[PDB]
Amino acid sequence: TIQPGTGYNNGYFYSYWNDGHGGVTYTNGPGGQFSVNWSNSGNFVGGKGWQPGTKNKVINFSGSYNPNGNSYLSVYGWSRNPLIEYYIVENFGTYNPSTGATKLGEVTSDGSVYDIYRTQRVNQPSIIGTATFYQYWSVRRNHRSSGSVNTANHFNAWAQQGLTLGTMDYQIVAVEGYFSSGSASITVS
Repeated sequence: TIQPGTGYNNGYFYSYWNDGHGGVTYTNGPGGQFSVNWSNSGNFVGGKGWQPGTKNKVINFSGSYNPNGNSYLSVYGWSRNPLIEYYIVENFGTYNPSTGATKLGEVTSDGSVYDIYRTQRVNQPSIIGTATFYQYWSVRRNHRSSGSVNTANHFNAWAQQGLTLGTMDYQIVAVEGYFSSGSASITVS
């Protein structure tokens, strides 16, 4: 069980961030495993993966995901020049993270159709500090908490829609929560 921060554990990069509100317990386990239990948390994001990620990685994940409110499970990462925060959402709770976003297309990957969106974060926290940047989203229609994600299918679909990515920074499978409660245990590979 660790405090917010980044590092490496058992061969995998990890990132755990929160907004200062308590109620979140993030734990790194063997191999690519991590678990999170939260009770009336604020906003938090935590998970395991790689630093840096790649544009053709096939990410495997499996586990249990039980959100009680706003939350989502997905492949999460960043690129620089351009600065982009992206998500390939595999499951979520009460709130579809693409709400209010601009739909640009669709892609069929790993057994399901995903809706593609682009949104803009204005003067918000980022891997390089306060900044304005775009967010790319692929939201799976058929929710699941286990499977394989061929990231190239999404990155190429985004590119076809004019959404380009820069040089990759981290790439993880993360559990996010936003003023809710829940529990999750995920193993990445």
